[PDB]
Amino acid sequence: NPTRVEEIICGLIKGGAAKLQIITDFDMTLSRFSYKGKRCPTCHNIIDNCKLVTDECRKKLLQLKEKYYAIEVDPVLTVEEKYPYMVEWYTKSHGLLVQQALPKAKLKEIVAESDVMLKEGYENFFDKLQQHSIPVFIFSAGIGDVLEEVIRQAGVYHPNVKVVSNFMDFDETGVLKGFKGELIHVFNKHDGALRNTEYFNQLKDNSNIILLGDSQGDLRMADGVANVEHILKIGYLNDRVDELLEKYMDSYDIVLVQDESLEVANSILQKIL
Ligand code: BEF
Ligand SMILES: [Mg+2]
Repeated sequence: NPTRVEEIICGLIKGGAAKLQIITDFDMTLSRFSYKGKRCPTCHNIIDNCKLVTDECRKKLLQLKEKYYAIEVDPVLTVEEKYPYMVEWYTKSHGLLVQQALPKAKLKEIVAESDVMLKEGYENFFDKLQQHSIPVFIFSAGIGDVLEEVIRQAGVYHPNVKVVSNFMDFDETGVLKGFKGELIHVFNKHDGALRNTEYFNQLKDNSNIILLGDSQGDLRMADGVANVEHILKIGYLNDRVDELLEKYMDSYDIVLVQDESLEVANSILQKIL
């Protein structure tokens, strides 16, 4: 546990900004799980709960949620048995969203009036990384158009930041018809990582990596990195804590239980940069 974590961080310190890159999840990793006693929304929830979606549709999304979430957290099932149900889940949700006919124009309003919140310390996080031109690869199974507007309106969509997620596909009217590329969901981030080899091949020298996640599946996000000399994995354990603590402890290097800040990441960066 602790000696190894320190030997990784020392590796990171020695390499400095010159060798560093960040790979990180968005939902519940950069954004908060809860705030002042209320649950906070995922990207998908921002759209689910906004003015441009009817109640009957919001009912149907909740019916899906409790059908498929129950299957997702099901302990008995191996992750490959769950894999099709997850694929089925994301398709129907987007299917329901596509029928609502979301205007691209409205997205900035929806995010503006949402309950979304980035973790405490995010300004320091993004600004320090921008200052030293550290590449940031945000890799999310949410909605790209939503995510982008959150960090844009927060003032931290700097030029070093790359976003890979499920992006919306609009018609000639600017009305949503579907989603682009191949679906990114909770269990298949290994595939997306290898698909972005073009990006990582340009950062061969950046052999020091910090990976921030909140699910088990986020552990695969560095499978496309060209050269790995040192990698540190910081994991936010926000929910299902008693069930998953042992397991997170055995796979992430630093486990932060119900921690709504980035101050551990920030403190480590202060040392490296
Ligand atoms: F954005 Be991650 F997929 F939660
Ligand atoms: Mg997440």
